[PDB]
Amino acid sequence: RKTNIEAYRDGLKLKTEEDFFACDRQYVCQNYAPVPVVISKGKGARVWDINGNEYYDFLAGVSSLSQGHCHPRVIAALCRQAERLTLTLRAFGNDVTGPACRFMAEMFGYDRVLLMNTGAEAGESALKIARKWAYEVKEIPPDSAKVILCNNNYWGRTITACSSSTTFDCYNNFGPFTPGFELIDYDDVGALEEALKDPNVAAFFVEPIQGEGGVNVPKPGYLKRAHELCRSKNVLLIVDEIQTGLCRTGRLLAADHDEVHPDILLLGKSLSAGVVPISAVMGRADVMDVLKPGTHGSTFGGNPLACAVAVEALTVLKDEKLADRAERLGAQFRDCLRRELYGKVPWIKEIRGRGLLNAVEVDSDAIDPNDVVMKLKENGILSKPTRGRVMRFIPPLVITDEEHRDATTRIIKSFLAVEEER
Amino acid sequence: ARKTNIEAYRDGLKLKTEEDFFACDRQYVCQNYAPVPVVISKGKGARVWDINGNEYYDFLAGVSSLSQGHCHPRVIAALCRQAERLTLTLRAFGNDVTGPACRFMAEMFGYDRVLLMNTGAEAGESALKIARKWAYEVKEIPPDSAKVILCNNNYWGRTITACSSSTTFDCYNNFGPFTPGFELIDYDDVGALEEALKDPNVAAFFVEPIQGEGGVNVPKPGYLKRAHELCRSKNVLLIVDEIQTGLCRTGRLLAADHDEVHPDILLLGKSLSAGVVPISAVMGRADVMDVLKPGTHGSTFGGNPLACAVAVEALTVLKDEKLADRAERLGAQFRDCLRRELYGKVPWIKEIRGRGLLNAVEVDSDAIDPNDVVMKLKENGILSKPTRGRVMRFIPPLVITDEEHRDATTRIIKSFLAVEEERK
Ligand SMILES: C=C(CCC(=O)O)/N=C/c1c(COP(=O)(O)O)cnc(C)c1O
Ligand SMILES: C=C(CCC(=O)O)/N=C/c1c(COP(=O)(O)O)cnc(C)c1O
Repeated sequence: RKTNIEAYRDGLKLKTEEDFFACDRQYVCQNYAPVPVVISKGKGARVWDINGNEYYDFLAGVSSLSQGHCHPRVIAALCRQAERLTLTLRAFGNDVTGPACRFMAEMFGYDRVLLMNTGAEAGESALKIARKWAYEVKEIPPDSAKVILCNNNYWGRTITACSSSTTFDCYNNFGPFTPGFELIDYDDVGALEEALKDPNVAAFFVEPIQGEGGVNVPKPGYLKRAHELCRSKNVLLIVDEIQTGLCRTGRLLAADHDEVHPDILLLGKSLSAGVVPISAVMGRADVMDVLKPGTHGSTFGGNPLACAVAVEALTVLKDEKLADRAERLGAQFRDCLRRELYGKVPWIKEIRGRGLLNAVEVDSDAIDPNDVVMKLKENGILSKPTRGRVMRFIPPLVITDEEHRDATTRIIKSFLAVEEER
Repeated sequence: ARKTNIEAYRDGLKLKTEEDFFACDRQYVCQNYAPVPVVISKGKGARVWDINGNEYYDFLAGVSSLSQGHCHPRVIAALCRQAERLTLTLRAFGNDVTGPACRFMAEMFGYDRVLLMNTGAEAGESALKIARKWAYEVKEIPPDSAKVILCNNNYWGRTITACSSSTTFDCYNNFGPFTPGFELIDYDDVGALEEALKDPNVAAFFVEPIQGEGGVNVPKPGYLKRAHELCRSKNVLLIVDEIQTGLCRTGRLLAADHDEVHPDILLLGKSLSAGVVPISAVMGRADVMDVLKPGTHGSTFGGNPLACAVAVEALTVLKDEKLADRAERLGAQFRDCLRRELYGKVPWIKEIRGRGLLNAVEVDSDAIDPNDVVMKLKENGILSKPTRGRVMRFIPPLVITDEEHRDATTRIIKSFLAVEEERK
């Protein structure tokens, strides 16, 4: 029995990928670049296009699909809960939202969980919490709160996010901007210490590995050292684990690699296994409780459907031991790429990452990075770079041993064929 | 039926009573909402049930997110069917749903370009970005000088930039420093608008056809019609927020249709998904929308195929079930009856107001405790949540049947009269 999208789409008589591309240019706000594929279905680490070609998905929603496409447990949890109750608002109680927050609070070790919808909203929320806490508990002067963040950060596309970006296309022509941000180099403890001299600082807002910035892995101890500096000044450490969290780097949180318990933790993306948007902000009671009744809200935040989904998605990460999976396969991946590609392929600048969050930065003055992207696709690997030159390898963590060996060999083959063609 | 996971995790916690749940929420959930009166376990259509099997009519409906009713079978079927196939690709890859869904909405609402985001706040943020970038690039106003006019008591969400353009104390207090670039004028005041529009740095006027969270404030006839002519006169964009008013709630497809206004930029949300998953939209002509070039905006989940499949079903339900006609007809009956039976008899009613099935009864909180009205309503089978303490809201699913609406209207009228009896 055809649902409305199916019947409608049928009537458009779209046969080729080009037919779909034309439909984007005509009707879809054109804020994303052209795409090389029209995906129709996904299962685990694999997707298929409209012509039945199979690929490994090496983007995975930039770590939103860690549990794989269409994970049966998560889809069942979705459909069962959807037959019962999807939305009450937080104006009314329900039998799911609190149990879901207790589940998360225990899993991550926080007193209070705020559920929002997108990663941007989690960042907005955290900044609001840190500002209000700074005014109310730190007693900094009215409208003086500052938040330190890093160059090449990414946390979203709200105006306030654009206001704290150093990426030209993120901010250009979108001002005037929200004040109150101090930008410093990533991976630079000395710069953080200098900025922490300002007593009106509320928080330092950081990624454990910069995501959209290029899979920038900081030096050993960066985050550990930053937390001590912040504690010294009674400044909150807000750690954005939207992309790095949830087993992706080989630990439950990327912050775990430094034994850092964030003062405020952000999650999103794979919190729902890519099924529906749900994000979370977690913290100790004497920070989070500054959000009194009426001072924050969201129509869909903490809706029971997304809660049911998230509990199942997080349980899958545990049950399937996906952190161990990510540690093991990712160390193998980087070891194979280094052995077969360094030396042999001179236009590779770096192979880096943790767990299954991996990147290969190329030198865009020695090669066209897009040739690498297209060659990957020809070998069945779908992959989207960041900043042009940073190739990304972010597969679902459920990828099997056999599938990962196959994908690894396809990836190596692609880089070597580009070098041969150069 | 076999237990669900979440039923067994929760059954593991031994939560039996509504108070066990209230405690759980107090301990683990960020405490940014008021205490709740009820623990809902199931919804179907206009009805919800608490964990004790008590039935109520849902007269909040997600503040008009559940116009198609709780658990609409078509919408749930479309969700589950698409979810078995594909949920997310990002807009970094193509898929076989997002484009067709945007074409579907483009044709339904009469726009060149559709931008899909996730929440109403994100739709507002996106619209403000589009308008500013358009002002800089097309009107060539000076850098960082773009202004946006909004109205006192507006509500568009909870981002910092939304807090920065709010006149509601709890929405902004201690969340600054604030995003600049806003001019706040009285709602429902064409003269104030005309004056604000003299400033050539204005990019847009951003307005609700009926203020939602501000208290179901219905403007005077022709307000929006007059406001658009003023903005066009000045090449200023009219951004109309229909996240709460749109989608049949006021008796027309868009509340702007009461004034025959086609917004320069339209925002939808809430019932765009029948309350099933968060999806919002921003729609506009090509020469405005196309300022958002590749890399200049984005969203992980915006336009995901699951949400698109749900939205197309949700929008089709509105048409097939003639829910605008139903809202028009039942709404008019609701306001007629409440006025006939309550005005005069109940001196602490200030006003009964609305359009379609977006209705409010503002009470005098110096003369009555408005929470007594909320509790009495609940005792009589009606779940409602006020805005601004004193503004009672009646916002049922538009699928409420003729008999259900009769029964509910009776229970509502009964509750106001019982509160007045008790005052006496
Ligand atoms: C991959 C993305 C964006 C994808 C896209 O916009 O196509 N990352 C989003 C992100 C965000 C924003 O999340 P969103 O609003 O996209 O849910 C926050 N924090 C971190 C560390 C992030 O990496
Ligand atoms: C009912 C609400 C908020 C409910 C809540 O936060 O509990 N309205 C949200 C809203 C919004 C924000 O939508 P949200 O971010 O909550 O999806 C935008 N525009 C209008 C006219 C709106 O009424």
